[PDB]
Amino acid sequence: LVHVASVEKGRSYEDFQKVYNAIALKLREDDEYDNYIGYGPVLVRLAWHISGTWDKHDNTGGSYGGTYRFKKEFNDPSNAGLQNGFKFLEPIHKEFPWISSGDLFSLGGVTAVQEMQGPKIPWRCGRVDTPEDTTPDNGRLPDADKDAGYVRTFFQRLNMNDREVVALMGAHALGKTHLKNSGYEGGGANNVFTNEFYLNLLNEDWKLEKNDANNEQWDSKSGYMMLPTDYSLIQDPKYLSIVKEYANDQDKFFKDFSKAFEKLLENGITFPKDAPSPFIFKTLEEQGL
Ligand code: HEM
Repeated sequence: LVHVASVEKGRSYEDFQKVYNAIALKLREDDEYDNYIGYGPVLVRLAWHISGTWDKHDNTGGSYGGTYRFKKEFNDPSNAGLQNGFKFLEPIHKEFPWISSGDLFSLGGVTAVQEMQGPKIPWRCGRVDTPEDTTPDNGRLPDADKDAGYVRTFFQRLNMNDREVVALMGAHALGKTHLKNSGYEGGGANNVFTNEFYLNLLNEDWKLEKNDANNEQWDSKSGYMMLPTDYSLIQDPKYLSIVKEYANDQDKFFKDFSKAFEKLLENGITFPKDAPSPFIFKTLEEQGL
């Protein structure tokens, strides 16, 4: 099973920058979503969920085939809430219908990260829409009620090591949980990409509680929350060391997240030797827009 990247016919960096810009301008404009968090976090979650179906063992799933557009994956219980991201990107696809679904979903996550003042994330084009029978079955995305050993084992399937896992989880600085989506009670939320997830873990006074959906989560007096899987990053001594490293080095966290997030988004894709180099998109700010 090989998924070869194929550049959308006649497209180059500037075509993709125009798509990035449309997404970025829309992120700026539609600012009321989710109590004024905006769509940035759900777009990052969308990019992760369409990528996180990958299985290194047989090369099924992953971002390549754009399969989230099909009902089986769209309706995965693990994807509840992501419809909001799909709806946001719909008009962008309508404006730029030449771009593949996988390229659009992944670029939405890159654009969101960068527009939320996160690291630059190099991004490659050439995901190709594959047919409905290529859609992975539900059940490949991770459970939140689990411990550090679950986390570690889970991410082996995505070929992620401890550092990559801890860096990727730093995206939980963004946005929040919603009881109605995931059975987790949301806490304090932000829409700026920083290393604060790690700072929160280390500095807050956490108490384990059971929420109204009967799920356990860690809650701080300050109004913050952590999933059991988030909290597992300070219970495991290998993960804890990395948490401390990122809490104490913003630049290191940015550079590690960038690498890990690009890898996540590219898992399963074979890039021909003469494929274009990765694109680094300018933010709206850098363009004076
Ligand atoms: C053990 C792995 C993970 C688990 C169990 C997990 C679980 C969750 C859960 C339960 C939610 C709340 C969904 C809702 O109620 O709306 C959430 C939201 C989110 N997740 Fe994760 N996640 C994991 C890894 C990641 C990774 C690797 C990324 C990105 C790199 C990510 C980015 C986000 C974002 C940005 C949101 C917020 C969505 C919003 O505000 O609407 N997650 N995740």
